[PDB]
Amino acid sequence: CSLTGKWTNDLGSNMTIGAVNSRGEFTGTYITAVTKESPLHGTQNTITQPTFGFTVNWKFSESTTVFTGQCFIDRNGKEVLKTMWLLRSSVNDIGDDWKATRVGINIFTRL
Amino acid sequence: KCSLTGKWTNDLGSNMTIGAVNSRGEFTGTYITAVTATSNEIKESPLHGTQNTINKRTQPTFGFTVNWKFSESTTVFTGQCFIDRNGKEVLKTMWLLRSSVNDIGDDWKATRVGINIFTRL
Amino acid sequence: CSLTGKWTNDLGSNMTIGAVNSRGEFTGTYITAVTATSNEIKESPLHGTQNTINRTQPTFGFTVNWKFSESTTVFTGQCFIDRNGKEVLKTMWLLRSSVNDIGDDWKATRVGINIFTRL
Amino acid sequence: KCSLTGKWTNDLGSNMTIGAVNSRGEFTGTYITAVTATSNEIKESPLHGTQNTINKRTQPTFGFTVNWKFSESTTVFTGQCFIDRNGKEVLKTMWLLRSSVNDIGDDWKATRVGINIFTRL
Ligand SMILES: *[C@@H]1O[C@H](CO)[C@@H](O[C@@H]2O[C@H](CO)[C@@H](O)[C@H](O)[C@H]2NC(C)=O)[C@H](O)[C@H]1NC(C)=O
Ligand SMILES: CC1(C)CC(NC(=O)CCCCC[C@@H]2SC[C@@H]3NC(=O)N[C@@H]32)CC(C)(C)N1O
Ligand SMILES: CC1(C)CC(NC(=O)CCCCC[C@@H]2SC[C@@H]3NC(=O)N[C@@H]32)CC(C)(C)N1O
Ligand SMILES: CC1(C)CC(NC(=O)CCCCC[C@@H]2SC[C@@H]3NC(=O)N[C@@H]32)CC(C)(C)N1O
Ligand SMILES: CC1(C)CC(NC(=O)CCCCC[C@@H]2SC[C@@H]3NC(=O)N[C@@H]32)CC(C)(C)N1O
Ligand SMILES: *[C@@H]1O[C@H](CO)[C@@H](O)[C@H](O)[C@H]1NC(C)=O
Ligand SMILES: *[C@@H]1O[C@H](CO)[C@@H](O)[C@H](O)[C@H]1NC(C)=O
Ligand SMILES: *[C@@H]1O[C@H](CO)[C@@H](O)[C@H](O)[C@H]1NC(C)=O
Ligand code: NA
Ligand code: NA
Ligand code: NA
Ligand code: NA
Ligand SMILES: [Zn+2]
Ligand SMILES: [Zn+2]
Ligand SMILES: [Zn+2]
Ligand SMILES: [Zn+2]
Repeated sequence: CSLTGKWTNDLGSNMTIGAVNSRGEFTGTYITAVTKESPLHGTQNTITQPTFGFTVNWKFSESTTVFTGQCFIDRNGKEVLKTMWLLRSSVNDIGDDWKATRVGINIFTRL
Repeated sequence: KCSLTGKWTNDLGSNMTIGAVNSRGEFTGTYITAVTATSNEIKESPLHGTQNTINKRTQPTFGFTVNWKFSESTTVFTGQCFIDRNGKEVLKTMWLLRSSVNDIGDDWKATRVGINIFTRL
Repeated sequence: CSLTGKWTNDLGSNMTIGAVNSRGEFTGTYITAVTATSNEIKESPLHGTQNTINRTQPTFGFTVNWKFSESTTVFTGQCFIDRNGKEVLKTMWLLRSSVNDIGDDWKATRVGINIFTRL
Repeated sequence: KCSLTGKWTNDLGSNMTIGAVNSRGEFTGTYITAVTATSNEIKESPLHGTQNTINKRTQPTFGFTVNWKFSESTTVFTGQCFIDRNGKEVLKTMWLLRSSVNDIGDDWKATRVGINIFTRL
């Protein structure tokens, strides 16, 4: 169960994760189906079914999304990425901060 | 302007140091949490994240991952670099703390959520 | 898309939502299919309200008062209709664990989703 | 010893009043939000929740829904009643704000999250 490869989630978004170095660091591109491509950066815990997390630095909005989850192996043997994300929006005054963070899930399978 | 480069501390007492943010918003840093839950020892862990460059906002959004060096878990933060009314820089963040579970059926319980406020140290 | 009825979620949990009165208030029971405690699962009550402002697909929220654990879970979502006319309860929940000292609060809340269909 | 009955105020400046908590831990009350993002005039809204009764812990957990009367949204709070070193009662809570979207395809963006700290008013 390694994050490298092409992934697709329930919303139809695509994700491509490059190589994961010894420290667990990886890069990739994120193709969002709902709102376009944007780079992503994250690391995977090193110490089989590891936990991971990455940031998606969007290039068509001021927002930032972070994903985190675990690489599982289904009963049938397929790799499944079960993750949750926080989508931070850009507010002007810090008084509007209470409404800036959304939350949700995404399930990825090998594209 | 509010830049993440610097040394920060949050309401739990954890300390965070963020290096330089390059022309694309990518940065790296270390995280020294004040709290834990594992049987192992607390250790300065690396963090990798990015800062939004769209419009070069003076209060941009950001998000980074903390790859813990003593726990099997992973934590992701995201928030906004804010400038107070007095003029002090403050980070308003929310984090997800993914736990490691061997059963994919145990996945429903492997994600904690919380907040964190950061100021310069 | 009324909440009244019996529902089942992706985790295999069942919940029966009684009648929703004029103000949107409703009561019911929740039979969770999963737990990590050592205690035996036990049907627990739920109390929640439904938004009446204006709808075909209203937003709602309800608390589950667990009777076998010291914790508390709250759900909130929207009643949707599919392309095949099927009712779906898309929800997210916050699971509050009981901690000893307020200092241990940071690690007390879990988060997740649950999709419901009529049983 | 830490009961939710009484009038509370949060870090945002909002106020709520929690009536009586019965044997089963059920309770109702009122919530007057201090902030909002709709131009509709903020209108006092009812709330329904329940307190955990297992073991009658001095610091129980709780949750309640707030049925907004001036918006199509719903917010759920869950937390714990604490007694700090000083002796004051505090409510540590996290909330989900479910927005009303038209189609089920917009559902992914209909739930916000945050915290609130309440102290007796
Ligand atoms: C939710 O309800 C369904 C149906 O009412 C339950 O399904 C039954 O589960 C038992 C347990 O193994 C089986 O022996 C029955 O054959 C099932 N019946 C049907 C019609 O499927 C289900 O167990 C309930 N879930 C929980 C957690 O109680
Ligand atoms: C709510 C919304 C639309 C959020 C902001 N969206 C964007 O900027 C588009 C880029 C992010 C969308 C991808 C998310 S990310 C998690 C989820 N998982 C997945 O695969 N796609 C989705 C824009 C503003 C703030 C204006 N509004 O508010
Ligand atoms: C044991 C297990 C599964 C793992 C725990 N991981 C740790 O102990 C590593 C220490 C770093 C975490 C610090 C968090 S990170 C966000 C917040 N902000 C801050 O500064 N500290 C806290 C976690 C849990 C409780 C899930 N359990 O217990
Ligand atoms: C830490 C842990 C394992 C988690 C919590 N476990 C419980 O609360 C007991 C089981 C009842 C909760 C059912 C949830 S609710 C959302 C999800 N959706 C669904 O259908 N079931 C699940 C708290 C404590 C600390 C007791 N334990 O220990
Ligand atoms: C504008 C719209 C569609 C509706 C908004 N609904 C409202 O205006 C109704 C009242 C808001 C409740 C106040 C929250 S509740 C948790 C927190 N604790 C507290 O005391 N206040 C805040 C919501 C948003 C802006 C998301 N969307 O966009
Ligand atoms: C994802 O990849 C598949 C296969 O290449 C393609 O059919 C689909 O259109 C892609 N979706 C997006 C949003 O790029
Ligand atoms: C953070 O730094 C300050 C000053 O350098 C120090 O007093 C404090 O103990 C540090 N906290 C942690 C958790 O390392
Ligand atoms: C909450 O109560 C205080 C106490 O007087 C009051 O000043 C404040 O206006 C109240 N909040 C709102 C939103 O009315
Ligand atoms: Na504003
Ligand atoms: Na298990
Ligand atoms: Na403690
Ligand atoms: Na739409
Ligand atoms: Zn990059
Ligand atoms: Zn690294
Ligand atoms: Zn009850
Ligand atoms: Zn009511």
